[PDB]
Order: sequence, then C-alpha cells, then structure tokens
Amino acid sequence: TDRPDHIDSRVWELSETQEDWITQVHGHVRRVVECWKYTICCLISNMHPQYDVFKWQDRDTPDLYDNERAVAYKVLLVSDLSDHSPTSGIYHDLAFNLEGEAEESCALVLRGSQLQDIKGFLCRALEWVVSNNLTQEVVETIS
Amino acid sequence: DRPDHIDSRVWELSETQEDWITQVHGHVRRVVECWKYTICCLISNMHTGAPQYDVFKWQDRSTIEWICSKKKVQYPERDTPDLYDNERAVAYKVLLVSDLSDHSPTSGIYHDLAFNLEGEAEESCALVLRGSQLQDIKGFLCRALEWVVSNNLTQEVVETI
Repeated sequence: TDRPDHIDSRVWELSETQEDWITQVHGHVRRVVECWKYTICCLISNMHPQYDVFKWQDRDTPDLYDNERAVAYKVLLVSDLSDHSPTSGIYHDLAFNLEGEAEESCALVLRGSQLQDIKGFLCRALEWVVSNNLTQEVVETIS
Repeated sequence: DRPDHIDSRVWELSETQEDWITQVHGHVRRVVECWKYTICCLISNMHTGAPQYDVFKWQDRSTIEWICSKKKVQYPERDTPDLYDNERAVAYKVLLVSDLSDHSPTSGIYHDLAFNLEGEAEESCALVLRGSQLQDIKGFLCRALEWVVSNNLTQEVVETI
C-alpha cells in the first residue's frame, strides 16, 4: 500500500484527507480508484479554460463543469458499457471501461485528444493493477 | 404491478416521489407522471456535442439547487421545471392535456410542452421540438394509449387531466 508510479504526486497528496481511507474496505485501492477519476478530470480540463474541476476543491458536487456550454459532468468507471442508464438528469455521466473505452454518450461529448489521453492513462493503471492482481478488489469497488 | 410500456427504472424512481396509495386514481396518476418523465428522457437524447437538455424532474433537491446557482437561475421548490435547454437558457414543463386547441401557458417562469393522449403536440410545443423527438413521443404514447384502452381506463385518465 504505497502511492503508485502512475499517480501524480499532487493528486495523491490531495487525496489523503478527502476520505478516511484506513476505515474503509479496500481503503488503499478506493483511494487509488478515486485518484484515477481525478486524473481523468484533469486530462479533460486541458482544453481552453473550457472545464473547471470541482472534485476535491477546498456537499453534493459534480466532478467538472463546462464553462462555455454550461453543463455539469460526473466521471464514472463501469465494467459493462452496453448496460448503462444515466445516474442523474443533471450531472451527466462520462463513463469509461478499465480498458479505456468510453460509452456512446461519452464519445459524443469528448474530443479524440481527451479520449486518447485517458485510454493511455487507464491501461498504464490497469497494468499496475494486474502487476499486483488487484482485479476483484477493483471490480468490487465499481459495484 | 408496473405496465410493460413503462421502463423498470422509471417505475422504481416513481415509487417514492409521492404518496400514491393515499390518492384515489393513485395508480393511474403514478402512470401519468411516469409518462411525463419518460418524455423528458426521450427529449434529452439530443446534443449541441454536449448535452442539450438537463432533466430536473424527480432529481435530488440539492443537485437542482447546485446547477441553478451556477446558471444564475431560480425556481420555487413548489414550481420547478421538468427540463432545461442548455442551448437557449430556457426551461420547460411536460404537461398532458386533453384540449390542445386553445391552450394557455401555465406559468411565466417556464414554458409548457403540452401533449395529447393520442400523442399530438400543442402548437407551441411543436415549434420547439424536432421531428425526431415527436415521433419517439407519439410512438410511446400509442403504446401507452393501448394499455389504457386494454384495461378500460379511458375515463379515469381523462378525469385526472
């Protein structure tokens, strides 16, 4: 249970007090998964700023917001893409595979530039998972 | 208990939204609200490619409040619109009405999207929605009208409008 290579220094340091990790089941992993999601949020908000990131700012909050088009989004991780019904009418879902693939609604909104970063970021994290065979602890966390 | 033309998820979302058992026509009213909600979903599948509409109906209260702050917009908790067009910065309410002909707006803080039992759209609702969206609505309300006629529920439904 150490900060992985693929996670950013700032991300990990910011994540520490955002949720009380020791108390939870798969607490180190749950932190890492949430760190994937924040990383995704940052990757997406490198358009110009088009997106503001609300996750882990300084209670019922979205993960980012499009300043131009005035739309809120929530980043999700899913195991089955086809089986997906919106969780919210207001915070629109941006769902992805562990492999990196994005859902129909997700690919209509995001630019290739942002997807290719995320798929790059996700396989590198999936590699880290598979290195320590943490597959079921991650798949459970997605339920 | 649910009609097959209503989706399972919509049905289970409606469960807690109002105290149906206490009402006369309570089951029929639940179904009518599901129609309105189902219609909100059928409208919001469009995109500019960012989502065109946000749906407020049957959402958590604190989320409705959060976005209206960001969009510098304000509706009473009693009268909250069903969806919001992110393109035009204008809000709507899905109404079901028997008489479309001489329809008068319900509000001045949002607009009405009025529909028939046959699925026909009110003049002003027709102006707003694309043909793509009306086919889907009228097709859904045909399947809804079938269920109504199959269970001889036509009077109850007309009365509760």
